[PDB]
Amino acid sequence: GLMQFTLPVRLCKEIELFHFDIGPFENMWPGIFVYMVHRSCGTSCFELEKLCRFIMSVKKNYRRVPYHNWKHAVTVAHCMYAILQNNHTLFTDLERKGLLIACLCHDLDHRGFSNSYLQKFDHPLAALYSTSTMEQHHFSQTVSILQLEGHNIFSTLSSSEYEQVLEIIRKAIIATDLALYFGNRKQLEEMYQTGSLNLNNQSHRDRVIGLMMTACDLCSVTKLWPVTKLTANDIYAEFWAEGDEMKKLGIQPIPMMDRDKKDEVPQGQLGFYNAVAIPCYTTLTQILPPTEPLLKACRDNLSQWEKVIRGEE
Ligand SMILES: Cn1ncc(C(=O)N2CCC2)c1C(=O)Nc1cccc(C(=O)Nc2ccccc2)c1
Ligand SMILES: [Mg+2]
Ligand SMILES: [Zn+2]
Repeated sequence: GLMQFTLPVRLCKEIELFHFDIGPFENMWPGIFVYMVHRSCGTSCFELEKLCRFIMSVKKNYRRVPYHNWKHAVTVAHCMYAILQNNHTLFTDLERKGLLIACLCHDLDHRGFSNSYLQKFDHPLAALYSTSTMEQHHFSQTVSILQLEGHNIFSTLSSSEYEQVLEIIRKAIIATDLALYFGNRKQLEEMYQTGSLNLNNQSHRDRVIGLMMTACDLCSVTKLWPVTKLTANDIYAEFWAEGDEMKKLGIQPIPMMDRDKKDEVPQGQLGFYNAVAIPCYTTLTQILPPTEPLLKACRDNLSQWEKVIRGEE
């Protein structure tokens, strides 16, 4: 009850900023998360013993892949942490409980392959879940872990509050399917320009939570250049692996994924900041003004990639 987690001074201060890196010490990530839930939710919203056991089962069920790993899980939870803390009064008691858990669980049991590779492989998951393949699995693994003995962190909720929070979590994890991002942003753009956005409409909150989930998931592009640059190496390590596996199926992979087309990466990143990242943090800034530092940091990194192309690094 009276047991507050407390971080060293540099982390106590830098954890509140959007551009925070959780660092290379694996064994501090669980305490960082618990720290964030306590300040974001209350010391009271989870039984410590149950929370910890949930966190360590979640960790166990992420794999040793270059990017879609336990560090990605916690990095994405931190970004959500910063959005919630800078937007104190806009979010319900259940959203704050649901959304940090959603971020932690959002890529559970990822094997480092796109939904496309699963479909072309004819993986059993492609048959069970025809759209948003990995995302329906991720949710499936979240519900499995919650139903382990001593892992039910929502035990003090009523039957109907329990169903609301698992519904927040499901929509949140499904929204991390980038295929769904484009249409979701397009519609939020229109709702904001034609003045029809209304956060009391449940279907409007869903869209807005979806965009936060995209923004948190892409947050490697909102870091200082050295974090952005070195994270990109992990991202492309997965992408080239999937490229190799496409080639094993007798399929020339898209250039993004071909390790022979390493030269075209800087141009590929320009496309990605222009087509996806900048549009994403722009619209998010319009809906939630205090998330502007994500847009700013994203723009800075676009300009670092333009400098890569101009041979200036
Ligand atoms: C940096 N970062 N962080 C996350 C991801 C990411 O996609 N994922 C993490 C699992 C999926 C990336 C990332 O570099 N992607 C990337 C790289 C190269 C090209 C494109 C692209 O699609 N361009 C493009 C799209 C539409 C139209 C025109 C051009 C995208
Ligand atoms: Mg994912
Ligand atoms: Zn992710």
